[PDB]
Amino acid sequence: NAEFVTQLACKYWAPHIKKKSPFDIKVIEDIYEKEIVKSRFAIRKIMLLEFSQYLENYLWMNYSPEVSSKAYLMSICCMVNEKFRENVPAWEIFKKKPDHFPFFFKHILKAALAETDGEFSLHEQTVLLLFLDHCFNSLEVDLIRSQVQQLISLPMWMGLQLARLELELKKTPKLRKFWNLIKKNDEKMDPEAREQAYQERRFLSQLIQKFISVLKSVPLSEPVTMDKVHYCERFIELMIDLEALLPTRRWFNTILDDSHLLVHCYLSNLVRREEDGHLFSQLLDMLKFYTGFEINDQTGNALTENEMTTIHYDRITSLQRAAFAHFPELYDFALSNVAEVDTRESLVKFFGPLSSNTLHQVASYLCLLPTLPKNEDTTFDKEFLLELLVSRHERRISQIQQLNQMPLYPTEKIIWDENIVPTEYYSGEGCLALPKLNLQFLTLHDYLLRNFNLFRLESTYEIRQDIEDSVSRMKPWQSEYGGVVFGGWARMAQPIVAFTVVEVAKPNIGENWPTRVRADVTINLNVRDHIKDEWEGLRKHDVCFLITVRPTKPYGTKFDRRRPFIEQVGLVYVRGCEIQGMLDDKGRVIEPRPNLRGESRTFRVFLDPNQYQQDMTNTIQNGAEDVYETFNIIMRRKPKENNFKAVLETIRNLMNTDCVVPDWLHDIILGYGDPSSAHYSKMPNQIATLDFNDTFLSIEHLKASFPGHNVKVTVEDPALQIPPFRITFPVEAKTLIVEPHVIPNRGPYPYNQPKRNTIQFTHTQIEAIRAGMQPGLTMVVGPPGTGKTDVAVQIISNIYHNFPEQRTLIVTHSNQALNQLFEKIMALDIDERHLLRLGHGEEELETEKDFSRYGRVNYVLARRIELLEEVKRLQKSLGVPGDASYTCETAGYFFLYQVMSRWEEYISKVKNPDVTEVSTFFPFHEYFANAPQPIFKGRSYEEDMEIAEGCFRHIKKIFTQLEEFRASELLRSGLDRSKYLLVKEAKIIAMTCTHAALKRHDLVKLGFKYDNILMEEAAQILEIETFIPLLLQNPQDGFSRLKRWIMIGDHHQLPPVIKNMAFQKYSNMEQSLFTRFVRVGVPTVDLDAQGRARASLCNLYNWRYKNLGNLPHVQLLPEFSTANAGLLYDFQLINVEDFQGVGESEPNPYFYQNLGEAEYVVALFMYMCLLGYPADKISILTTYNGQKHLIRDIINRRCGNNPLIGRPNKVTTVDRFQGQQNDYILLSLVRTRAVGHLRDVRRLVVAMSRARLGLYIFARVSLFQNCFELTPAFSQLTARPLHLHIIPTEPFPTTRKNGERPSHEVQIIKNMPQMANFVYNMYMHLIQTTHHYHQ
Ligand SMILES: Nc1ncnc2c1ncn2[C@@H]1O[C@H](COP(=O)(O)OP(=O)(O)NP(=O)(O)O)[C@@H](O)[C@H]1O
Ligand SMILES: [Mg+2]
Ligand SMILES: [Mg+2]
Repeated sequence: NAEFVTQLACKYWAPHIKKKSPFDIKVIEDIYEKEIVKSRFAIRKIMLLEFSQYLENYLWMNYSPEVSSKAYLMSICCMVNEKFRENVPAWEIFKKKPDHFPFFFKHILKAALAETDGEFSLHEQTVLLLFLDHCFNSLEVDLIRSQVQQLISLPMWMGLQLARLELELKKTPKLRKFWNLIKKNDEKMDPEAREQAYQERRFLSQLIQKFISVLKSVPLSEPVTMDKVHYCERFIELMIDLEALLPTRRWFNTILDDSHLLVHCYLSNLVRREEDGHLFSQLLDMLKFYTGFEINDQTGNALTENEMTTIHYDRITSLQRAAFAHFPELYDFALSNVAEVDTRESLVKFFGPLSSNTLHQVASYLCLLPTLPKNEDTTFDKEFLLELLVSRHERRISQIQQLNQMPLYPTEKIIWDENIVPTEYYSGEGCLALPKLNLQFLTLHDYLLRNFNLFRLESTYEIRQDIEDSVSRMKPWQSEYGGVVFGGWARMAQPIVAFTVVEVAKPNIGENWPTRVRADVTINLNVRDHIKDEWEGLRKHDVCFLITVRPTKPYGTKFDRRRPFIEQVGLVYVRGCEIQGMLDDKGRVIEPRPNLRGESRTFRVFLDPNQYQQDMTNTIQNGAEDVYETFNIIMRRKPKENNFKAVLETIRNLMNTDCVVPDWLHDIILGYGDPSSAHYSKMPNQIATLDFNDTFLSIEHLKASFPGHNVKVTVEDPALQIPPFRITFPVEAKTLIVEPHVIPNRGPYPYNQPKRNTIQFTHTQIEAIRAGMQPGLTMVVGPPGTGKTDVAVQIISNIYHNFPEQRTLIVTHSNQALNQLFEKIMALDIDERHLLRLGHGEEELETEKDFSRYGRVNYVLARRIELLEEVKRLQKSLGVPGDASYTCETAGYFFLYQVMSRWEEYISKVKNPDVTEVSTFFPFHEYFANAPQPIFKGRSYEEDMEIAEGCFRHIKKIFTQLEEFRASELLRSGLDRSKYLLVKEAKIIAMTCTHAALKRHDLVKLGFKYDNILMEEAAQILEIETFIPLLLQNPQDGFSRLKRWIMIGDHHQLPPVIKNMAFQKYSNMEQSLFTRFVRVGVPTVDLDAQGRARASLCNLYNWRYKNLGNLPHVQLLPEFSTANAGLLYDFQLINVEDFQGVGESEPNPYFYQNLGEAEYVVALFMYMCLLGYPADKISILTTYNGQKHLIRDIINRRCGNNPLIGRPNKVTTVDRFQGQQNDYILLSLVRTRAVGHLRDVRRLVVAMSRARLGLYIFARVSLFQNCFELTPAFSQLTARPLHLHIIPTEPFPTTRKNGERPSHEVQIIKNMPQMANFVYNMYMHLIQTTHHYHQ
């Protein structure tokens, strides 16, 4: 009935249909019963409804109390849930018309609590659970928060057992007055508002009771309906989210404990079902982590180890009090020391023999259960009563100890578990046992652990793929007797020839695992030399996997990749390892690498010590076979895709340090508290006066840079009002005091005057630069081409000059951004000896100078030589004898003894007074003879004195550098020399976030220090990889040394790449820290003037940003108003219908293509080349890799060996063209059936902004027009014709302007075949009339 739902849409609510039939309630009733319910809530049906804008255009705007029904409530929830599943904005229509939302919300609550199997089915109530989960996860929306407040505030405690309430009020006496105040205010309520309030206050506690009864209805072994299982799963998901968010946890945690839900769940039949309850069990483990989480519910602070111990000791103590006073059977227990009774074992020993009635009575004295009336039997099971008391009082290991016992490698028990390692096929219909990233975290441990686990589990997916491919290729077959033979070979995996554990070291004190486990693994490189080289290319810290297969198939049996991998190859074990090094023929671990002989190679590796202990324990205790005698395959990976273990290790070490981040950052990082509290205007150490140096080009530029301020200059003469400028900021209060000042003379060589900034920064860019110079958090949102890089280097330059004792860390996502920063840095007044760039390569040098450790060591060495030669020349100019050359050491002696002495004597004469005596007594005439003469001008004392001063500064700089360079005389190796630059010499240190994550351990060990962090591409960087650069150093006197945090990025462009999008769908793992901070509400500086593309093209994406306009040169330069030759419009959206009955096609699954679009795009590219376009100035983009390869295929098969037709600079996907651009972009959107991942507006914005001068898009226009999120772009694109307007008699280039009517014929191409015809005829006319000649 796809034609049914669509016809309804067209009639009643579809977009781009002028007139619709009026609202009819029966449409909602019919669609819900016959389309949604009858199809068993089929996802495709729900998608069609959601995409057709059912919620926005029919459901909500026609919703009222008078028309509300079951079908109406459910339909709204289905649409909202689907929007979450599709990651599109879910709440906008409610925000638009909020009036009836409170009524709607209250009735969702009623429906959720409705009697099981009653009016609402269990599935329908699961849908409601999920919807409510989304609500609780969305308290940032005022409309939702105002409804949810009453469900989760202190008054909810009226759902507590009366004795437990009193216990809590006694525990926190200050709570009682607030409790009383609530009871008083309740009196002022009318009877219905009171009843509504009480129902809301009891909702969650009553919901728990409903769950418990559903859970109990699950049989132990008999068949169970999946609807019960899924209800229970979604319920625990709700519990976790409520518990993992402080505002929802604060009062509800006590409620959850009072209900004893967790004990019910662990004793339940459902968890005991190994297959059915597996997901439920994993969700349960997550909930347990949070119900026992180490945080104070009221203060929100993390609990110390002492506080934990006290809590545990107080519980035992109160149990012993009750034991002593009321239970003779527990006399011995009550008198015993805590340690002797508080283990699970001891507690079972003491309470296990007791009757059900006695245990119930014990629990009642702890306010855990109601009193058991005299002579009554308890209704609770003994195992419940026992587990209640035992679990509550047993010793717990801390969160840290729990973390420190986790293996860092996935085993075969994890890699194929799709509850925690979902495939890319994950629809989003079921839930996963995964952490979620949103806005807030409980504590730093919570924050770090969520990222740890998400990184861990996501990386495991890629490992699965690598294992399945390489091991399948090896074709493991059975041989005789019962052995394995490999029918194939693999590049990335080899048969193990030998394996031996060679070291099991003793545990550190306390820890129960070996500190180190090592093994030797031998392979036989009976392979192609290319493969032999790659295997010998393994290096220290490279991670490999050790695999055990016991093949199931006879020899020759075909493998099917579609079938379950484990049964296919007989997968038994997977263990990870880390290369220490390859052995040489002297038995030494290789760190002048040798040429080994033969084809056998042995590697010494590290095994995960926690995994080793667990396996050994399993072997010793349970007779399990020794896993480490069974490995027969070893697999290596691509190094660039294989950093997971090192990142996890870094994150775990962080969790084991005190994590000292700035106190003004901690709360914001965790996502709570005032988001603006780290803004410079609110920092207590805000600096009043700043030197802006070369930031402003003139006093006019400065005045224009502060629109809302009154500028007062300390000097009236307009000729003295030139840069550099100091600016003092107040604390009338809109007044800026500007002081012009003079750069100190640097010597008699005018070329040694400093380089200067040439960028006339806008007032907005100035706000960013100003903020970056101040202490605190500075966030800059920089739309495409708004000058992010110029802002960055100006901030860096200003910090460099203002605070010469501070060090700046630069972190980016890509090496391209680093290349751009260093390029612009080179044009500014920054000494290259203070620059350093870290990286793992073997990276192509793209800048004019080399800023790697290697390049910088070399510069220092070469500069030292030149400077020591200057000292020699100085020596001789002074008439000091001595033929020996200087070292940095003797140069230092020379400066103090020969230079400073002469200068001090000189200053004593002329600065303690004629113009003539400035020059007459100047001690360095001969040294500066080579400089432009005369040195002194003889005009005034002040002038010549400063000229003399500058000469001394020149000489002093020589010796300052040599003193810095002495280290290269004390450190011979390039590695030690590079260490000196990193720890001491450099003032600006740059690297990628990737490198920062890998190298944090080494950096901390080196004593790396820095004061300021600047980041670019911030919204492209994963959350945890944004956090790690905050901690590349040790704390200083107990506090973070970090003074500034500047982040520059664009959350309206593409996010960090998540290989497996299931982790985005469920967990929002792609969300950057930058993006989270913007969402949290951290104030941002939004750059508002782009300078790389036409204003006309900018309109296609500037709607997405705050006030994004264009820079003057874009508005005024001819190059932006000159039309594109042979094309009427500078941009067009071109409709492409079917070609030979096909639209989108899929030759391989998910390898989306569109022959009609591809052929049209290539034909246009050919058309342009035949017009004389620079083929290199054209790049071709598409949203799918399948189409990319197809366009390439057609490029080679249609252009081929054509002299008149070049190649486009690139043929690639939009996602691979981030930060890149060309003059002309040809874009293919491919899809005809469904919109696909272009619905992500960020992908849209990137796609709309890759072109400087020309953008031509080929798509099924109708499909994308219907997409609500894409409307602001496509409503602009459809304002122009959807048939390509060509002007084939106008060659490239043209002087025709953008607006003027063309002086040639305009022909309209109405489809691709007509175009492919035209281009063929045009070319056959050009082959006859011309002849070009490349060979
Ligand atoms: N205030 C300004 N006045 C004049 N030109 C500017 C100004 N700000 C930036 N530009 C220039 O405008 C051009 C576009 O900036 P650009 O470097 O490409 O943007 P970006 O934010 O740094 N990176 P991207 O978004 O990928 O293009 C550059 O040549 C800049 O130098
Ligand atoms: Mg809001
Ligand atoms: Mg850039």
